[PDB]
Amino acid sequence: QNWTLVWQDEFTNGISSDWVFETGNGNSGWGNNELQYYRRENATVENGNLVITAKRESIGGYNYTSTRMKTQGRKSWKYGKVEARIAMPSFMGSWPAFWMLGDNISSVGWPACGEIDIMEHVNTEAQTHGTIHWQDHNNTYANYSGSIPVSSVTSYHIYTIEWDASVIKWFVDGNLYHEASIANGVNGTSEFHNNFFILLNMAIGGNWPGFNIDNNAFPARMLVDYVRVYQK
Ligand SMILES: [Ca+2]
Repeated sequence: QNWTLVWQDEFTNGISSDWVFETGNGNSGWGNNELQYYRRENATVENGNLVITAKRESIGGYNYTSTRMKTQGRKSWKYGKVEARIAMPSFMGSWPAFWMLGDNISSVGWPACGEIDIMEHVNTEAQTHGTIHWQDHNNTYANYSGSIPVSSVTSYHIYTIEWDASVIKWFVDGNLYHEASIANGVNGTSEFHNNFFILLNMAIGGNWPGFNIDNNAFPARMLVDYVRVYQK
């Protein structure tokens, strides 16, 4: 239980150069029929917090803008404690996330690369979700998910995973709510023993949240106080 801090973005004055930004709606709405067009302009730093603002704005044929940012190509880790202190909006159509993808997405694709969603929230739910996605030993898409009640997602909460060669554990405010064994690649989990990079985004619409958007919730702000990675 002795952790050493190996990386952080505290967003004290700006966004570090460890982050790369996506642009646009991607392929079929980032694969989930999302409605937003991602931009760099939707990411700012105010008063020591990263602010991802989703807006009702027309660009590229789309009606919403937001930010999707990642450490891919800059920083990645194999095992560790990954955490962020986040305050997010709660409205119909909202889809904020703090998550990780395997560095090998560029060669094996998704979902074989593996995905660890440290925090996902949709719509106005009074809970948050922690999930892994992968391609198992039978060549089939697999997922394993858990949730925890959070009454005020609009307040800051700490979203964390502890990940080692045996397991991934999910916590909110230090409360354990989900766990997945990756020991010996059980259930075809071999790709979780590789380097993963971090992503932050707020999507608007999509298969999971649905297409009922509260247009009176714009502009909407997702606040990240910090992102920290510790390792043994
Ligand atoms: Ca900060």
